[PDB]
Amino acid sequence: QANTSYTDYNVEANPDLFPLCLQHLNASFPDCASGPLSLTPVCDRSLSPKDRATALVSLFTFDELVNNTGNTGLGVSRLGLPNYQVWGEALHGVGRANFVESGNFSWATSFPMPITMMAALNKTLIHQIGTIVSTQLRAFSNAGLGGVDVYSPNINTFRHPVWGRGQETPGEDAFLTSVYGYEYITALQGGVDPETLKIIATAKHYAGYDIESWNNHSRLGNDMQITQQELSEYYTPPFIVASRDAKVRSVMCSYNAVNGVPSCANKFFLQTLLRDTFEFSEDGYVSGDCGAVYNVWNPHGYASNEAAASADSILAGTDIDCGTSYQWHSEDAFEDSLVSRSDIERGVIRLYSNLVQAGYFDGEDAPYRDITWDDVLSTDAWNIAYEAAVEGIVLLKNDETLPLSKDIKSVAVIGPWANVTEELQGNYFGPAPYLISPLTGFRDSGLDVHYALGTNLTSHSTSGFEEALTAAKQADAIIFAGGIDNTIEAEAMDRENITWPGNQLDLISKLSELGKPLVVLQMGGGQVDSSSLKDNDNVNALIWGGYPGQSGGHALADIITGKRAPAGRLVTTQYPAEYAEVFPAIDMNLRPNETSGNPGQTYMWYTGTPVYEFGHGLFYTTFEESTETTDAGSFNIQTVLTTPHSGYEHAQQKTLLNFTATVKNTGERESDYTALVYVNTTAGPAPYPKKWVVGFDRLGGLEPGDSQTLTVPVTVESVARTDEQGNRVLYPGSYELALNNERSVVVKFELKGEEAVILSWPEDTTSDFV
Amino acid sequence: QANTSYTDYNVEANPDLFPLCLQHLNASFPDCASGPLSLTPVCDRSLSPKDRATALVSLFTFDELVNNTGNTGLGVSRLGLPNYQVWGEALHGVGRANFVESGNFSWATSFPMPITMMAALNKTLIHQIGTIVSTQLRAFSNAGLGGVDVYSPNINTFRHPVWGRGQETPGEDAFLTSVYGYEYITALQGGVDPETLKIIATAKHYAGYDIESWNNHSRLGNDMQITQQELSEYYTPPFIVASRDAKVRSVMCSYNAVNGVPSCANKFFLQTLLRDTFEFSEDGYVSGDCGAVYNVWNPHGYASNEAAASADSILAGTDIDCGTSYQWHSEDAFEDSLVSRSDIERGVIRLYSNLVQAGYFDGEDAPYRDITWDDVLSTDAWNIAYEAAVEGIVLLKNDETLPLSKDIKSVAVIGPWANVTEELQGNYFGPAPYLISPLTGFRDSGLDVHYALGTNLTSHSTSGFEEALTAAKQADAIIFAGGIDNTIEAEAMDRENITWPGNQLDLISKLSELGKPLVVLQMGGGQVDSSSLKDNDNVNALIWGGYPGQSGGHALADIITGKRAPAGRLVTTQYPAEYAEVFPAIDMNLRPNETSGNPGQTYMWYTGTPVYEFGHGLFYTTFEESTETTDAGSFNIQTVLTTPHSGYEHAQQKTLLNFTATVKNTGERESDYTALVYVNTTAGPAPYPKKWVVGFDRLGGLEPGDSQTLTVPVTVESVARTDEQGNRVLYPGSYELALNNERSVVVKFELKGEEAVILSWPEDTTSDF
Ligand SMILES: *[C@@H]1O[C@H](CO)[C@@H](O[C@@H]2O[C@H](CO)[C@@H](O[C@@H]3O[C@H](CO[C@H]4O[C@H](CO[C@H]5O[C@H](CO)[C@@H](O)[C@H](O)[C@@H]5O[C@H]5O[C@H](CO)[C@@H](O)[C@H](O)[C@@H]5O)[C@@H](O)[C@H](O[C@H]5O[C@H](CO)[C@@H](O)[C@H](O)[C@@H]5O)[C@@H]4O)[C@@H](O)[C@H](O[C@H]4O[C@H](CO)[C@@H](O)[C@H](O)[C@@H]4O[C@H]4O[C@H](CO)[C@@H](O)[C@H](O)[C@@H]4O)[C@@H]3O)[C@H](O)[C@H]2NC(C)=O)[C@H](O)[C@H]1NC(C)=O
Ligand SMILES: *[C@@H]1O[C@H](CO)[C@@H](O[C@@H]2O[C@H](CO)[C@@H](O)[C@H](O)[C@H]2NC(C)=O)[C@H](O)[C@H]1NC(C)=O
Ligand SMILES: *[C@@H]1O[C@H](CO)[C@@H](O)[C@H](O)[C@H]1NC(C)=O
Ligand SMILES: *[C@@H]1O[C@H](CO)[C@@H](O)[C@H](O)[C@H]1NC(C)=O
Ligand SMILES: *[C@@H]1O[C@H](CO)[C@@H](O)[C@H](O)[C@H]1NC(C)=O
Ligand SMILES: *[C@@H]1O[C@H](CO)[C@@H](O)[C@H](O)[C@H]1NC(C)=O
Ligand SMILES: *[C@@H]1O[C@H](CO)[C@@H](O)[C@H](O)[C@H]1NC(C)=O
Ligand SMILES: *[C@@H]1O[C@H](CO)[C@@H](O)[C@H](O)[C@H]1NC(C)=O
Ligand SMILES: *[C@@H]1O[C@H](CO)[C@@H](O)[C@H](O)[C@H]1NC(C)=O
Ligand SMILES: *[C@@H]1O[C@H](CO)[C@@H](O)[C@H](O)[C@H]1NC(C)=O
Ligand SMILES: *[C@@H]1O[C@H](CO)[C@@H](O)[C@H](O)[C@H]1NC(C)=O
Ligand SMILES: *[C@@H]1O[C@H](CO)[C@@H](O)[C@H](O)[C@H]1NC(C)=O
Ligand SMILES: *[C@@H]1O[C@H](CO)[C@@H](O)[C@H](O)[C@H]1NC(C)=O
Ligand SMILES: *[C@@H]1O[C@H](CO)[C@@H](O)[C@H](O)[C@H]1NC(C)=O
Ligand SMILES: *[C@@H]1O[C@H](CO)[C@@H](O)[C@H](O)[C@H]1NC(C)=O
Ligand SMILES: *[C@@H]1O[C@H](CO)[C@@H](O)[C@H](O)[C@H]1NC(C)=O
Ligand SMILES: *[C@@H]1O[C@H](CO)[C@@H](O)[C@H](O)[C@H]1NC(C)=O
Ligand SMILES: *[C@@H]1O[C@H](CO)[C@@H](O)[C@H](O)[C@H]1NC(C)=O
Ligand SMILES: *[C@@H]1O[C@H](CO)[C@@H](O)[C@H](O)[C@H]1NC(C)=O
Ligand SMILES: *[C@@H]1O[C@H](CO)[C@@H](O)[C@H](O)[C@H]1NC(C)=O
Repeated sequence: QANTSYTDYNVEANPDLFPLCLQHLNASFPDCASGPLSLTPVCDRSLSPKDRATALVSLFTFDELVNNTGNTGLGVSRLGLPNYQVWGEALHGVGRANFVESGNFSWATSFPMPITMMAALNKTLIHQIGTIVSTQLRAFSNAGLGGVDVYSPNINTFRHPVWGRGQETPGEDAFLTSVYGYEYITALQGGVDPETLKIIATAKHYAGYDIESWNNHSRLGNDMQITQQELSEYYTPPFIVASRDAKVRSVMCSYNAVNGVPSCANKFFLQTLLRDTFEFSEDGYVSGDCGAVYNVWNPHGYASNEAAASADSILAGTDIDCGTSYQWHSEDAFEDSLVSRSDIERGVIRLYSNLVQAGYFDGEDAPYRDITWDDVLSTDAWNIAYEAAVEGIVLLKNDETLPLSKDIKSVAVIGPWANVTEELQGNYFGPAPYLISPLTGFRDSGLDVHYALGTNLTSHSTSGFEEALTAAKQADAIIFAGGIDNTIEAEAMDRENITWPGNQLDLISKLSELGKPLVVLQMGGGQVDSSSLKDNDNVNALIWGGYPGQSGGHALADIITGKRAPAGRLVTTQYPAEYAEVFPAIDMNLRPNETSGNPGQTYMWYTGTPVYEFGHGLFYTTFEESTETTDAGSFNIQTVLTTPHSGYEHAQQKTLLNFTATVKNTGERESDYTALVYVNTTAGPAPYPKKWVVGFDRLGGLEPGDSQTLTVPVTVESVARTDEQGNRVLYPGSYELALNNERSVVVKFELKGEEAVILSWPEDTTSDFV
Repeated sequence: QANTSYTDYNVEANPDLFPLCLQHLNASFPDCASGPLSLTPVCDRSLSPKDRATALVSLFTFDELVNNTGNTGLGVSRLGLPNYQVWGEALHGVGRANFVESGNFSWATSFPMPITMMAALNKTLIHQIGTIVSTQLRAFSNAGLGGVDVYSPNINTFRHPVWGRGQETPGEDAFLTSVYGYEYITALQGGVDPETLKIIATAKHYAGYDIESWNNHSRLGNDMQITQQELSEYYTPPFIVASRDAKVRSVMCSYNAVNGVPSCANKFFLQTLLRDTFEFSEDGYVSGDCGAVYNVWNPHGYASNEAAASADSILAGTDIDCGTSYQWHSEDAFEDSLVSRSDIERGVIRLYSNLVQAGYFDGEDAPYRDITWDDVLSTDAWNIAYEAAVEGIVLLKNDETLPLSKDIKSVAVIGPWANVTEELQGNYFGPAPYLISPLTGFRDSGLDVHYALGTNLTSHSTSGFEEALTAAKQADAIIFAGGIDNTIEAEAMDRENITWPGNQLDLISKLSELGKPLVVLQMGGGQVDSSSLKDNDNVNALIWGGYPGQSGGHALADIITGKRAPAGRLVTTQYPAEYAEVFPAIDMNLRPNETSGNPGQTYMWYTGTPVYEFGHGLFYTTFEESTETTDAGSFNIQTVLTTPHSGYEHAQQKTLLNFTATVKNTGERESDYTALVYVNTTAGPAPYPKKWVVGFDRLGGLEPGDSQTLTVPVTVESVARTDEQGNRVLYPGSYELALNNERSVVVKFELKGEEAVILSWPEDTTSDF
């Protein structure tokens, strides 16, 4: 929109936002002691948030209202209503506060990227970080340096491995992504629909958004063809969970179209589904992605101008425009009879319902108003970012090499990922209090370190090889830190392949033939084809370290030297190179279609051979896994569904059966243990998924000898499939619960009865209406 | 459904309900101090109503749930949750309580029917009557004799004059019907979205329902074709006001289909309009009219069986089935996977959200739990039934004959409405504490009475004629009491004509030839063609008495003797009889169409010549009417909508300007004065309405020589029209506010600027899918 020359947003993946949208605002709180509003209903603490918000907007002139239909809410000086910035970010720590150059509020804790947080498979870990981010976010708010709402979390799934933003997500599995959303949102908002909101959270991006730019398919003009079945079974569950169970107070609509219609002008998505089917809060508000309302016009061409795009987005259910479409066109839209003042007011009343519920009109004694810089120091000082990295690092391969022998007194650190700063933080990060590179990790672990760059991330020169080989000879063992970073994968930048970049592999190879202990760190969010490192016996060890944040190097060093043990596991498939070549990344169809070239997408449908599988992880010890009841027997569907469901809003929310096992440490070392429980079945229509996650746990501190019992509730909804109309359906038949990919322990069960619908999928009568 | 032989419900207008549906239930309160629920969250006053109802429904087995999806909620004995009857009535007093044979709770105050109540043009009276009914209803509830929800009020409009149930409505105008609704509902529920619901009210019948059976066109199979424009402009505004302004907790969906879809299976009506456009409470429930859900299958044929009809109605938004469709066919629907459990629980949670907010779970100490029979006696003592009748009686013709001259000491009371009991009460009525005939009216008034039946209401016989004529001659003045009653107009029974029944006119005529003073009383809800009474100069006076309730007699006599002066006005048109002959009554098109024979419907569109007019009424006195400013001047549409609207949810709720007159009693008798304020315009699209009510009021006790300020807020929204797509639009152009039908006072104003939309009307994507 603010382009200075012709820009084709069918190909360009970054909008040109006007400065008003990008303007950071100085936060203050309205005054209900003596300001113009003190004697009005908005300051009456005995009325609902909706009545108080409604009374507030009633005072505005139209000009003042429109100034507050955008993310950069300019306020109303006349009523002592401050400017308010809706655009906050908390992907993995405070992301978009008004950071001071130095001193107080110059940094906030930078936790690992979500792709790495999820790998820990510790639902409590995700919760605890949210609580920490939530507190730091409040410290910034209370020093007038931020809002009380953030555009987090990303609960899209890493469907296709090229996605430049898959690093922001809890991986390719809807079940794990759902649980991520629930724990983070409940942590951000300060409880399950609680009396006072701590921080207003925002599930993004709703929906069908999992491509930036692959082969010039710009997110801003993408129209994704998705079946009601896959929309229901895959693309929306995390949103259903955020909306229905986490009681998320906000949803951001995506840039893309789905079945002809941009998300933010999509009645079916916003009204029929989110509002009429997923029980989105009565007072909840929808925010456009920055520029998304403009995109309904340019380049989707769903609306013929920015005034019609504004009208179509408001009438569909987009409450706040991240952008300048509402602010600069909602007046045109009104004068052209495209919307009513009441339409434009609906979005603002909803926003301020949430701010009232966050104590915004309640003065200095309100909840959370007492949080200071000292709470950022104290919460950071817990070093949960270190802990998070230590739990989330994944061992893909090991032959006794790790941990490092008593013998190894010196070690050669090599590769483009050894000497790094902000590479640790992935994206949507704020200034961190420090950044410990892997190099600085090993120096601090007290081994003699010999550094050599060797190669740059995307180099074809051998210039650096000589110096690296000679450093590797000096030393007792080789740590090679390579992979990808945001120079390869970022927002507006999908990968065009899923292979290691440059000549990093060529260098790892030469280091293999030196009879030296060779450890490879594969870093980045997306997965790279490590097939060559798999079937090469001289590469001893392989670690996926994702994006491990402010203390990543202490974490990686401490895993390697065995000061801590790894238990993390992959939360995406590592596909072979050819996967990214054989069918287009903008084909949303998950089910294998031989005619098209689609081998089926995600662990659930893929009919080729992963290099490393979704769920794959290793430990510095061995586990004996087994169970009391290895056939939990039959259950009647009509019986399960027709008993009381005391404690649950929905019958299908109940535990169908526990998955139980015993897990004994039968190896050298103390360690944590992670489990991912899958189901598979021939129940329901063909085709059939291979398996699908229905739970996960992390057991802690298993000394050798020690046993702990793993207990994973399989809920009724978790084993239901989905029909051709999108209804979630319990089908009768034969089911197996398998522990990890090796199927350590198998509990079988039969669903007896007739089919039952547990969620009715509304018909889409609006998308293609004439 | 419960028919013992074939019944064609396309012609038969009464459903055959199974007894479970018709069963009265012994009301009681769950025990949150001691019962099974005491330990559960439904008994926790920290939580919202929705969280409590939800927790409650979470304890049920499916079977128990399914048993509580119909009006006759059989309860859950396992949790000590009593049976609960959703089917209460309070059209114009307590109507479906478990009345006892005699003693305490054997009657309730029976007010005049709504059609007369409205003719008073006293919105305060409508509110006070509703507060009394609310108090009496809670007295019945506290005694274990009724629920805390009622299927009231009827805010359909008396669109066509043959309608059997127009008697139940505030007449043919959408504005008056809106205000009636707002005042009755806010009175029933005990405020505007109050902390504790007094009585849950139910706006009916939504929507497009204003025919029973005319020409064998049965309400149960009628598929009415309505334009989005007229659906938005005429047929839904009272429901908009009930939902958005009064905050009604319940809405009844109608028996009929509109544009191919039964209302209780109408997603457009229940979700897109009522829930997504009209701001219906997020805890509000939709009740089906008794049988309506069955009717989706038989005879509409929208569903192909009663399980499918049940599924289709739950998924549209019909929460509670008055009937046995849900109770007996929900399981078949669930097992044939037409609905989830969760779909079936949605409706019951909504109902129980409302019962939680009515204090149903909060024990003996909650608000309204202390009301007793004592409170029925005192509210009835106030005699608002009598006041209401006095304010609602409409004087049509008069030549000074009325009031009755001090001379006249004896009177011949004649006609079929003279000696009556339950005719005073119209329909949907419980037992009265007493019923005062017109005949009893005159005996009590002190005059000597000469009663003669003359003729029966519907009669081909001259048998009683001579006896009546004798009574007349042997007396100073003749009072004829005639018209229609619920033997002509009732539920399931439209009229087939709009003319006086039998030979009442033939007899009235002969009574006029005796040159004694002759006063005529046209009774009933429907108007009846009195052109022959107008033109007959020997008919001194003509009164419309409607259905004046328990004290109708004392009201009519006190008006006629002059112990009280009338002020009421018709709230329907009195059409010529040909009106019911030229076009089919099933045509919903309000605008005149010359190709179809449609002269236009109601005062707003009627091209013909009413016998008497919507708003017509006379006083026992004369009035001088004037205003300082006859040109209010110019208002810019954009200016009016772009300023603050402090105190109002929507900008359009703001007063555009006050219509403002001076009214002086220039006659010999004290009177109340009633004003209807009409707008007419050349703005917006063609055709143009003749006019439409934007306001009304009634001023009290104007003694002769006294003057009073008439001040009627004219709201921005009340002068907005409606485009071809159904949008509510303020149009720029020329406007005039006229006082009463003679336009005693005309105030001009002009709307300048561009067309603004004040209500975006959603597109119907689901009806034709
Ligand atoms: C899965 O993930 C889990 C979640 O992350 C993980 O559990 C956590 O493990 C970590 C790492 O081992 C623990 O971290 C230590 O915590 C010590 C302080 O502990 C006390 O406070 C904690 C935080 O409490 C807040 O959050 C709770 C959880 O939501 C709330 O319920 C609390 O009310 C509280 O909230 C407050 O703040 C919030 C955010 O600001 C805010 O929302 C809220 O309103 C309120 O203001 C508690 O969690 C903890 O509770 C544990 O222990 C108690 C008993 O003490 C039990 O009753 C509990 O059940 C629970 O088990 C405590 O109350 C820190 O002292 C410690 O830091 C020191 O050591 C680290 C090394 O790790 C150093 O880097 C650091 O600098 C510190 O060193 C300094 O002090 C030491 C003193 O020993 C000294 O040696 C040194 O010289 C130096 O001076 C560390 O951060 C964390 O406590 C665990 N929390 C929870 C809840 O689980 C779990 O292990 C993982 N499990 C698996 C299977 O992987
Ligand atoms: C509103 O209605 C009145 C009728 O009450 C209209 O009055 C007519 O006006 C024209 C020109 O002003 C006169 O020549 C006619 O004699 C009037 N007719 C009658 C029957 O009074 C008036 O035009 C209408 N106003 C608008 C703005 O449409
Ligand atoms: C910006 O790009 C658009 C095409 O998306 C083009 O229509 C417009 O002219 C460009 N604006 C400027 C100022 O170059
Ligand atoms: C915020 O405050 C700073 C420091 O006083 C000031 O310089 C700046 O202009 C203010 N920002 C805005 C957007 O007004
Ligand atoms: C709206 O915002 C603009 C700046 O973008 C400002 O100049 C203007 O004063 C504001 N309008 C009103 C009426 O406050
Ligand atoms: C910075 O925060 C600290 C809390 O550790 C506080 O002592 C100090 O006053 C703050 N400094 C300023 C200049 O606000
Ligand atoms: C490592 O990176 C830093 C920071 O970008 C750089 O200044 C330094 O020269 C690099 N080299 C070594 C050997 O650390
Ligand atoms: C790596 O990149 C840096 C920055 O461009 C460059 O100066 C350096 O020489 C490169 N090193 C090698 C070994 O190519
Ligand atoms: C499979 O691919 C072919 C060609 O792309 C397509 O016509 C067919 O409909 C696809 N099947 C499905 C289930 O989409
Ligand atoms: C499942 O396990 C939980 C946790 O121990 C237990 O409370 C519950 O009774 C078990 N439910 C079933 C269905 O076995
Ligand atoms: C599930 O998969 C296992 C192996 O993964 C297979 O042997 C078994 O037959 C499958 N069970 C069902 C119910 O499909
Ligand atoms: C009742 O009427 C219906 C149709 O209206 C008919 O199908 C049914 O057979 C009748 N039932 C009995 C017992 O006659
Ligand atoms: C209501 O109570 C009466 C008197 O005890 C009893 O005869 C009657 O059966 C009860 N009604 C029901 C429907 O159980
Ligand atoms: C449902 O209602 C029937 C009466 O129509 C009754 O026999 C039965 O007890 C009820 N079922 C349950 C589970 O309460
Ligand atoms: C109505 O139906 C009856 C039989 O039910 C029939 O005899 C009569 O002719 C019909 N009447 C009209 C006015 O169409
Ligand atoms: C009837 O109501 C009166 C009101 O005063 C009360 O005293 C009396 O106790 C009641 N009678 C019965 C039998 O409840
Ligand atoms: C009025 O009619 C009733 C029967 O409806 C009769 O018992 C009563 O005596 C009548 N009164 C007179 C005065 O005829
Ligand atoms: C009027 O009807 C009643 C009851 O049917 C009957 O007693 C009486 O004979 C009728 N009277 C006349 C005058 O027709
Ligand atoms: C007028 O009536 C005729 C006759 O049925 C019909 O064809 C036409 O659609 C009607 N016109 C309008 C404007 O409704
Ligand atoms: C209109 O009249 C009301 C009637 O009481 C008065 O209070 C109000 O201030 C007046 N407002 C305007 C805009 O004339």
